[PDB]
Amino acid sequence: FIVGNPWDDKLIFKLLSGLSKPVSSYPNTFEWQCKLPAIKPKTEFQLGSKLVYVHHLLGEGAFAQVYEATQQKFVLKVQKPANPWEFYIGTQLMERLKPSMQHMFMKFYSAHLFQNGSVLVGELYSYGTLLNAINLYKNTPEKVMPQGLVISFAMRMLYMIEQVHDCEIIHGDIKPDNFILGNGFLESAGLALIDLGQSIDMKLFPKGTIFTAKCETSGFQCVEMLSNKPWNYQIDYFGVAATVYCMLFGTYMKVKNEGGECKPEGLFRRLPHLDMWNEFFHVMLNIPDCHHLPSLDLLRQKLKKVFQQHYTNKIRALRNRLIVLLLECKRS
Ligand SMILES: Nc1ncnc2c1ncn2[C@@H]1O[C@H](COP(=O)(O)OP(=O)(O)O)[C@@H](O)[C@H]1O
Ligand SMILES: [Mg+2]
Ligand SMILES: [Mg+2]
Repeated sequence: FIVGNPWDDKLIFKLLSGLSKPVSSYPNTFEWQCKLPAIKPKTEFQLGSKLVYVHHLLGEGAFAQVYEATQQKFVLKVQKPANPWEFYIGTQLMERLKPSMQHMFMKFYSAHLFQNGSVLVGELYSYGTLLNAINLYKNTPEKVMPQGLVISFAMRMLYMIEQVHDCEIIHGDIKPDNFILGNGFLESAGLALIDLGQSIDMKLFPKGTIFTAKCETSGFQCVEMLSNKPWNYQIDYFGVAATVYCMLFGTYMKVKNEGGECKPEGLFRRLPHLDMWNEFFHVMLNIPDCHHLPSLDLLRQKLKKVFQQHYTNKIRALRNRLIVLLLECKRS
């Protein structure tokens, strides 16, 4: 079966409207028949029965604001209009995941839906985005993240979407600012994938459904989109590839085609493990069809071999270097 836009507003309204267990029926869902209250740094406000103290704004995305808060810290994802969809996705993901996996993602504890917006209450990750981390390295002598950390993060990402895809979900927006580092990093274990607002639940579609939308909700395109070919899970493969590209070169990935072979731009000078990375980008960017998705496990093993061959000893020195950079930015 074929579907135009998996992010279409009327489509999501209908998918939610016809759920056996609609978001409105969750025990941790709360509906309110009033406007979204004003939310501001270092200020209290009423969120249902509870009074909530907001600290400072943690970050801003394409659609929403995420603040730190307490009544154990947690976050408030605030969005206009309301986004019950992200809450639905988050709920399903945590249901379908093996409990040992859930630490790689962000739990939503509750959702407060209003007439014109929503507040999603979720888990906190305290040490900024991967995009930010990449920026922190730009302002150092070394300029780029070390290979040990890059290969490490890359493997975790491959592992992450492997778990997500196993739940038959598509993240749909895998990029540097949707990866967060938490305090679990102080003790790749602390890396978390967040922002499920553009995610797709394939279980809500017939077996073998594919999509033809030639672009994302903010202009970005994956490989199949650039060729007007169909796609489902490939969009996440592209996202991971683009993310690792950004860790490697500090800029956003652009692709070219040469003889039916898709590959990222750049002359790849100053790039170590050139053979490993070319094989990585080859497999990630040249997916024949929706039926022949490359083994995420296999990709990660190839990175693991190189990692084990060069960086087992040194990862401790590398993560320390980063934590120092992270703490400096947080206290700032
Ligand atoms: N769990 C979290 N802990 C700390 N900051 C977060 C968390 N989740 C998101 N953020 C910050 O909020 C920003 C926007 O949130 P996100 O979920 O990406 O919404 P959007 O869909 O608008 O991108 C992110 O870029 C990130 O910096
Ligand atoms: Mg985001
Ligand atoms: Mg989003």
